[PDB]
Amino acid sequence: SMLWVGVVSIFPEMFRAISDYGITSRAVKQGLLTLTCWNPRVYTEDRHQTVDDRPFGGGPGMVMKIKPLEGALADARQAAGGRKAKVIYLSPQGRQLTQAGVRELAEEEALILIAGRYEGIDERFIEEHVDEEWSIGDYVLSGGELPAMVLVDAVTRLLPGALGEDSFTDGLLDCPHYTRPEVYADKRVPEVLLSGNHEHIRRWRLQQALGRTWERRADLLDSRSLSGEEQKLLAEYIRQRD
Amino acid sequence: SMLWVGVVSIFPEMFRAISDYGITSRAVKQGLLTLTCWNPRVYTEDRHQTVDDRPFGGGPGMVMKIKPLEGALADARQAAGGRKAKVIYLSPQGRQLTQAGVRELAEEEALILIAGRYEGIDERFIEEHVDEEWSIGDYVLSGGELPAMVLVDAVTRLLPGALGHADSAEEDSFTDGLLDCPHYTRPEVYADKRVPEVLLSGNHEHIRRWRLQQALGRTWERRADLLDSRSLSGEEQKLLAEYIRQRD
Ligand SMILES: Nc1ncnc2c1ncn2[C@@H]1O[C@H](C[C@@H](N)CC[C@H](N)C(=O)O)[C@@H](O)[C@H]1O
Ligand SMILES: Nc1ncnc2c1ncn2[C@@H]1O[C@H](C[C@@H](N)CC[C@H](N)C(=O)O)[C@@H](O)[C@H]1O
Repeated sequence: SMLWVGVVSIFPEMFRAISDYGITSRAVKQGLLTLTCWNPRVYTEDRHQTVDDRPFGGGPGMVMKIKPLEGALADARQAAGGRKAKVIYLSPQGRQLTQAGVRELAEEEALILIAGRYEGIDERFIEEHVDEEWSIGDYVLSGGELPAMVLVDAVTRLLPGALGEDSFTDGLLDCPHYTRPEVYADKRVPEVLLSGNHEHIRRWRLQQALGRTWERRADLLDSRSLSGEEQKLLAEYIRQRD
Repeated sequence: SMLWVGVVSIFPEMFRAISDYGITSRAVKQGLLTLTCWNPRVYTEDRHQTVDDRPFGGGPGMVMKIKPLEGALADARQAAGGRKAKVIYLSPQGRQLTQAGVRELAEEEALILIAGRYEGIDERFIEEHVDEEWSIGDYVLSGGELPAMVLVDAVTRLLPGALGHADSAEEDSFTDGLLDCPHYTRPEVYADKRVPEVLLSGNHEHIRRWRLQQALGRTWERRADLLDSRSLSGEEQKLLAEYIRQRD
């Protein structure tokens, strides 16, 4: 009800990974998320339910047939009802998904996600019916199923009351985490977390985040508008390190 | 056999998405891929102890204990045999996954992936047992299961004979620092849009030049950042300069 998601995929059973597990499964139960699949294989003319077709110009692999995708997409737009649905094609050619992109995506009421397969889908189908293209990263997968689930998972986290700051909220990585025992195999939990002083635990965590962000991902800080307080904790972290 | 994968996750049965469907399922059946799961909840002190416990220092959430993770890792290591195993924690604080990262990981004999849940895993588990932290992108997911699946699918595509006649790893996006070209299939005309004439009647050299130009132009248009890293030849410069001028 909060967000309606329709997935066009030839492996709808893969979506059990999000329908049966975690925040996405909980969001469905809580009525915040509606999840549906539209299998191009159901929209075929032949006895073996063929969705691929050879490519023009030669080259290796196969390409997805326009008609079976169009078939599955038409029914999905119909099932969206009167919701303003954004048609996304999962692709390595798309806008790289980042937390800022996830927030944008979380404002939508309806999403139709097209999961490609093989060498990909016909460019004319993209030109005709695809509102936007999104990539989950600079690597190549065998289908759009895992990317579509990554996108759904990330967005659902921002759905009010689904969870029950993050690693990319305010261009800063996350702090380390400690739990029982107090000491495990001669390795002990930092004293600052054993003390009970909220301001001291916040100060340390915020420094440890700034510290890891500068160590591993200095690029996330160039974009960042670091405060006078954050500029002191990062400086302290840098100079007090071997 | 070619690659052995062990996943450490509180949701082992979530991995049916890769073990039962697509290329990863075919690779498992063809003997190219071994895929095993290892629930940390089976290695706790006693049945009354959960995988998680309260976080030291307060704050919202729970944190995965070290002993259950240590137990599943130890058992997963034993099962790998005499294969040299690389131990990966999926984390957004890790090394950003890229096609080149995928090529490196494809050369590994064994991988043990650690999918974390909750708020995070205890920092002392990482310090003592993790060989590398890998991120799938600059966004936060609820668990490491989808990132672990993304990694296995990407790597499996590069195993000899895993793609068949469906696709080719030699011709992808990011392999040579460029995005892929558009793809076209039957019919020659659809929605008052005709397949580019070069694909319908051109020779191999014309098709190659059009495919390279498209890959360059699409890279220039959507991902200019990729061109900053990867230099262009005289031919590529001329194919690109011409793409740019003929855009509309
Ligand atoms: N990194 C990714 N980001 C979003 N979707 C992806 C990504 N990798 C693969 N896909 C999906 O997987 C499908 C099949 C891919 N093997 C085709 C990729 C295409 N030949 C290319 O190199 O760009 C694509 O049609 C996409 O739907
Ligand atoms: N972008 C990602 N790339 C690789 N793994 C991820 C990514 N996002 C989340 N994870 C996994 O999801 C697990 C736990 C999540 N609740 C992440 C929230 C956690 N507080 C954090 O900011 O890292 C992490 O331990 C990782 O295993």
